[PDB]
Amino acid sequence: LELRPLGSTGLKVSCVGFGASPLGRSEDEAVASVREAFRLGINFFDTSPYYGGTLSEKMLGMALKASGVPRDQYVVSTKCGRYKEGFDFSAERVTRSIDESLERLQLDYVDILQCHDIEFGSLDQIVNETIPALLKLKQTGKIRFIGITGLPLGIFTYVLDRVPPGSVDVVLSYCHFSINDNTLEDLLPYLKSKGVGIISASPLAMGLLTEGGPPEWHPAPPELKSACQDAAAFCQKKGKNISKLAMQYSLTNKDISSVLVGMNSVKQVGENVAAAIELVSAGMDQEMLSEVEAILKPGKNLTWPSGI
Repeated sequence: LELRPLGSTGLKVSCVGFGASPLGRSEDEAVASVREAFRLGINFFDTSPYYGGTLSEKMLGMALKASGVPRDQYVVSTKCGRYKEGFDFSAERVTRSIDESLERLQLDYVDILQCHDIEFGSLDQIVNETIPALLKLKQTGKIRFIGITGLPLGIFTYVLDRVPPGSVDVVLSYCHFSINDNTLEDLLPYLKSKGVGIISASPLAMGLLTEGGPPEWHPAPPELKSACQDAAAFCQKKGKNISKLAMQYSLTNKDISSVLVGMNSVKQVGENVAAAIELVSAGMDQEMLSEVEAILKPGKNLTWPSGI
């Protein structure tokens, strides 16, 4: 499984990343799925205190501890500022938050601590308070690199234009590098000019690019939902899994160091790693990709509101 350099961190992360949110919804299952992740070459695990109301961090912590893998051979990301009780990006809260996370994860440090969904905060507080607090955490050694995450791509230019250079190491984007929406491409030259690492997520656009369709809470507009429904049904009659195609598409730009995918079974781990390996050894079904992109054209790059 291909490892890609993550910005200027000197880390190398697997192009498929283990999104641990589903581990917050048993323990044997969480242990088995993380073990198989390591077996197949995955070395990157992302979580948040928000996921499962802190249960994801606890389950990942236990599964990593049962793995027997040396801690410096993998990379752990968690987040601060977004909780089941809501949002709090204050210096006091994120300083307490890393100690809460480290206890649940049974770790001595996280490689990356990211501000979670900053479009729900004041971006000026993120710049002037939150990120300077994480820089002090970096001096304690409890974290090694600093990230920001959220949906609207403009949060990343807003923050990165205004911090002292080098303050932010990594960016976590989601829903903007899949067949339906690849606008994260626009941001890559900006982020590379700064040496900032790039991680993406939701390669299936939170279930739009699946045969079963999006969940009932999905915020996409009807035009995008209609296009994706038509694409999935096109694949279903051709005997093709639109989700495998979408996952492979998500992996075709090596400037994105890793695409995180939410996983909670050995099967899902194997399926996603097998998509990645197939992409590298056989290439991608170009005819299928072309047809699906034509069908998705009415929904291309449509997004939805997020934050305040």
